[PDB]
Amino acid sequence: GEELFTGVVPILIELDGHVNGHCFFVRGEGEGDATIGKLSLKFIATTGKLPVPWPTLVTTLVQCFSRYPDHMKRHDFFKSAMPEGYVQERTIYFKDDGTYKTRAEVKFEGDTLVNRIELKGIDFKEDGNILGHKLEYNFNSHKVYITADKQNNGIKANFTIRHNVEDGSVQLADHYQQNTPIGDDLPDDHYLSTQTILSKDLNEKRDHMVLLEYVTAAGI
Amino acid sequence: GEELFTGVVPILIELDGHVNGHCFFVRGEGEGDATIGKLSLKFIATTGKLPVPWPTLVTTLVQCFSRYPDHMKRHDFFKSAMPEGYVQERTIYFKDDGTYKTRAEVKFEGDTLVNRIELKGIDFKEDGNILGHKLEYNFNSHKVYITADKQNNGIKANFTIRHNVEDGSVQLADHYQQNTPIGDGPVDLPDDHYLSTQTILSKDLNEKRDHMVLLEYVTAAGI
Ligand SMILES: [Cu+2]
Repeated sequence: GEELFTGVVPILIELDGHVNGHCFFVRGEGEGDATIGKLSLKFIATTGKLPVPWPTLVTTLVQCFSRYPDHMKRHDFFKSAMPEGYVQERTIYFKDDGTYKTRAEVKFEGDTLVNRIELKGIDFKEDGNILGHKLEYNFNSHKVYITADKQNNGIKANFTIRHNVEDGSVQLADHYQQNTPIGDDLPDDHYLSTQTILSKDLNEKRDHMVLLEYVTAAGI
Repeated sequence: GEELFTGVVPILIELDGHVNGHCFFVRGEGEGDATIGKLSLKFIATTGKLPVPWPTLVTTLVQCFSRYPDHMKRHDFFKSAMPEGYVQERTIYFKDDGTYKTRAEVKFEGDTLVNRIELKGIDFKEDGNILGHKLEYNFNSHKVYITADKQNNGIKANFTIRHNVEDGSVQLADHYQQNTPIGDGPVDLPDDHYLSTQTILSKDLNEKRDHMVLLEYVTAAGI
């Protein structure tokens, strides 16, 4: 499993999104390097202007690329669910606002690691921070708290994303997560420490997101 | 199973459609009466103007509501799955044109019978009859040939839809179908028969969204 992440691996991400009657498709390409815990990705909305802000889709759009330092390798479930992969499901509750529900399969298809997702968004207020496009084009650092789910031969994860709002206020987004292996390890409690920059290609006419991200595992 | 169709039952239909990079959502509501084999439905495209003609979605958008006459009740698989429901999968090949692949779950959610579908459309020619919106706003009668698929505890079905085209020609659409029960309970596996179908497509004159009003009569025969 780990053997497949020694060095740079090409990435493909695909998202099916349906939110309050509005539909979108997002394709992402780039590279991941799990030895340094770095992702470099460009995402394009093939269906035109997104009906939701790009930052709300960051956590949905490969943890497999988190850097697990040598003393924590035995706690890296994401790797070793390779090459068959794992199913990542989440419910994301936006405080005072609407909810995303997601399902995804992360796996190898040849040399490329692929993340295919379906996203359903419900009960979002018109003129809220999400449908109103009131979220700043940035992202903050978080701790992703991971625990083992022995009964589903996998893991649960809990976190709160902090979305900055043009207002000066903050939009919270409580993430509840589950991962189960597709094919035939289970960690003690730890967390992933995350950092992310969102930018734009200045020559790109389509609605898009350039993303650089660093993630490393800690807490043992 | 059959017990649940004695009266008028409210219907909900939902379609996820992805065709040649386009994407759309269709919500449908109305009523079905299986005693007379009648559907009355209104469909709305919540995502704007559909990238494909409404008639191409008709077969994808509740055969449990077919009328099975008393002498054929033991051959009605669709109702015997219920209320737990069945999975309806199809491949639809359009002659000289691109194909749909569909998957759907038909089941009860409370009193409402619900049909939730995913549709993938591939290899459709731009300025063909489908992407070019060249199909007349109507629908024809067909025979849906049903056979038993004992090995999947369900049924296969085959038929060809005839879509009239504005030029006077016809666009054929070969349907290949499979149904399997969602539940573990027993179901009726039928001897070969067919469903006879008739359908009218109309518009609500007060509806500004892209939509389809549909009235349909279907009865089972051929024993
Ligand atoms: Cu979709």
